[PDB]
Amino acid sequence: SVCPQGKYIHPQNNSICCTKCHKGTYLYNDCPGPGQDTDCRECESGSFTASENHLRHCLSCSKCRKEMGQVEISSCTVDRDTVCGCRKNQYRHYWSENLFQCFNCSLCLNGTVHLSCQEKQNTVCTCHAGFFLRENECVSCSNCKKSLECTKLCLPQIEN
Amino acid sequence: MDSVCPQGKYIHPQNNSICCTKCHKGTYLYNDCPGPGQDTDCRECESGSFTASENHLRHCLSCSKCRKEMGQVEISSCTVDRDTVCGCRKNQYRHYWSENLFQCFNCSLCLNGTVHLSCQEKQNTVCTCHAGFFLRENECVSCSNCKKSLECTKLCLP
Ligand SMILES: [Mg+2]
Repeated sequence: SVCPQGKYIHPQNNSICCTKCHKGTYLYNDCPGPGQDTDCRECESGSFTASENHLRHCLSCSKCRKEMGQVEISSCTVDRDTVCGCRKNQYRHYWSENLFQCFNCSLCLNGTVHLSCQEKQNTVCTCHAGFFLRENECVSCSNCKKSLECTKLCLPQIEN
Repeated sequence: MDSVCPQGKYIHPQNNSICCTKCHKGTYLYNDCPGPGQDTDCRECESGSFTASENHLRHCLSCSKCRKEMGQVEISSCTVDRDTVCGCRKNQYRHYWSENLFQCFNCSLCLNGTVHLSCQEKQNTVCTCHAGFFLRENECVSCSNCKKSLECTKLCLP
């Protein structure tokens, strides 16, 4: 025994086919027989189900990582999980396959953009003569001092 | 901006004229350095938390927990500098409902059928059934099981 599309095989009796629960709800109890309803309860706050199903629990909403500078794009609803991301002018730096931190795309004031900021990489910015790139900005050489790793960048230029 | 630091150091939150060495991954910021030539007070992350990079976070990140109801299994446990890695069992594929949420499904074996593409890490086997069989419930079902309303009559004709 198999079931028609949209139905599932009863866990305790394989000769019974039950209709799946609508997204936004979860399986409270399997249907008791052919032509009888599957009992589906609405997901509690903080949980959801995005497709027709027969799960015994709704999924807990995903949480965004505030420490990584993440913001909530969309809030979690009974049939829609939380959507986490970054601001429009920010890019993502993945520390791992699914762990990303939001970083500001360099505006490159007093510099030349050689490659626009991308989804996963910062703007490629070349600061103009008299400035050096640090802390995502083009900083004036008048602030350069020993140990700031700027001495050579600030010395007269050389065509090497 | 005028006050900056060497790569590897961060600007002291109370005085931008002071730069402090960052904490290595696996540790977090206990206390900022008091000034030049003195250490930043960084301490190891406690049980269940981690930091994946050089930082100066006041708290470590909480490790992720694999979703058992989605049939997920732990591929790598969480360490002081690396979050837990979740996956599926052998002969199963991951169906991603979103970028960071996936469900484990069994790959179709395609018995009594033709495999066009083998099962992949994120998608099922592409299978079509031989004459006398019909695809349903991840398998090629014998047409002897075809019954009206099971949507298979025409597929089961000679
Ligand atoms: Mg910096």
